[PDB]
Amino acid sequence: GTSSAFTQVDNFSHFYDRGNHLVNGKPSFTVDQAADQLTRSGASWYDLNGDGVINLSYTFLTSPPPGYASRGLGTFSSFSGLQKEQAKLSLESWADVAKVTFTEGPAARGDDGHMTFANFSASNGGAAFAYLPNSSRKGESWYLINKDYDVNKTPGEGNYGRQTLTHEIGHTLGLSHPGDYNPSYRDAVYGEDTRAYSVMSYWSEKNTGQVFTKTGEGAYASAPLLDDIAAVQKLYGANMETRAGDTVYGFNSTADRDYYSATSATDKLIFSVWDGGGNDTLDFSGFSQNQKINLAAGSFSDVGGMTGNVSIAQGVTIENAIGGSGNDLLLGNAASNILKGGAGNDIIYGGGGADKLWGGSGSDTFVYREVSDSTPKAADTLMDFQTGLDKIDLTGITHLSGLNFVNAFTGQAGDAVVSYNQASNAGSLQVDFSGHGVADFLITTVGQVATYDIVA
Ligand SMILES: [Ca+2]
Ligand SMILES: [Ca+2]
Ligand SMILES: [Ca+2]
Ligand SMILES: [Ca+2]
Ligand SMILES: [Ca+2]
Ligand SMILES: [Ca+2]
Ligand SMILES: [Ca+2]
Ligand SMILES: [Ca+2]
Repeated sequence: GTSSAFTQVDNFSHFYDRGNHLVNGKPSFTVDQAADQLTRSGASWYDLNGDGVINLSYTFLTSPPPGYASRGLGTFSSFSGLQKEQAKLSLESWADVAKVTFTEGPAARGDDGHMTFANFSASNGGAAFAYLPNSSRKGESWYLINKDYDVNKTPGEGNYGRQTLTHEIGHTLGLSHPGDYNPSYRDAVYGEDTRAYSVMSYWSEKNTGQVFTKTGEGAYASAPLLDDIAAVQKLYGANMETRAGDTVYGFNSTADRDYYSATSATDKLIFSVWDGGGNDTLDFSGFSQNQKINLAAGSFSDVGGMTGNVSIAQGVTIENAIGGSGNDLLLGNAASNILKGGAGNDIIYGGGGADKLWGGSGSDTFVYREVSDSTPKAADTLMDFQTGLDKIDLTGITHLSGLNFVNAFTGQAGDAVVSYNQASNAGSLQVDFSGHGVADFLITTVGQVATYDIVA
């Protein structure tokens, strides 16, 4: 057995596991499998000029292109200023993650490729459509506007008009729909075909249990989500220059993207973090609901009252996380993390590396899963430890076998020594789990630690 605080971190660390099991009766695909599914056509742009990027131009067509009239698309019209502004934000969010660049202008000798954007009015065409880069209509995307369907007239961050642009641009870059697919989620090839994993899915995140809204519509990611990032980087390479300095996501954002910025306790965030380097933070300090924040690359978090709404892209290391006033779980990664629980009763898991952990006010618990979480050459520091209030939980290591508190190691497994260094106001807990007679585990505290602060 273990304590509940360990069970909670363990279950949350595994709650969104992918691969090797069944999800809704379907095979579960890992990010990499889903990225190959999204790229199964093998279509791509080519770096025709060898400059190292796919450099594409695009036009907002102002009149019907040749061939338009025989296509049965009904009345042509051009993008409005709002559609143009939103289209460029969607383009920017693909260019952020992969070595593709987009410059407005007509087709030209130095271009790798050219794209077009326009509206059509015949409902028969669906909400939007686009073509892949190996087609004769490569670059084209098309958007439905008519008396029955106005979603595309008003794209805005978080809404379906905005995701439709990001989705159709995804096709132009070479992305398929997660499946071949009237059609419903029941036709999906793998369980993670929903709008929690890819903007290329049509199926509500409610299929896979995430909660973004009360209805399972209409809050939508504006920018490429975890599987989209991996799929597009597989085709074109990762854009490592993006956000390569220290970056904060969430409240107090320095990411400079509308979909990464929270300003209000009521904001609905749906995003996957792509970040190229530096010492970075997820700052979720502005919310009051209970949160679960996971800093593992590829993992999901339940943010701001929602679940499964924030993730970190494969290949990204995010160092720090700040919770809000709710009762939170904060899980670190293999790097040295700063984890800050804030108000409420929080459970912090540092994982690998020397972490600096802040419980904030309330009764906070610091959770340990492996001896390697906090070792004498790389020990956590519990920066605001409150003796008789906070808990150090070792139960995921001891499985409830307990510790024997001693003044020095005796060669028995489970011997532990807690000391307080008056000179530096530094507590320490050293534990010899193996029983070799020397500490194999060490946590330092700011303030004292007592035997009754330790759960084992
Ligand atoms: Ca090029
Ligand atoms: Ca960064
Ligand atoms: Ca980083
Ligand atoms: Ca908190
Ligand atoms: Ca860590
Ligand atoms: Ca706290
Ligand atoms: Ca505390
Ligand atoms: Ca650690």
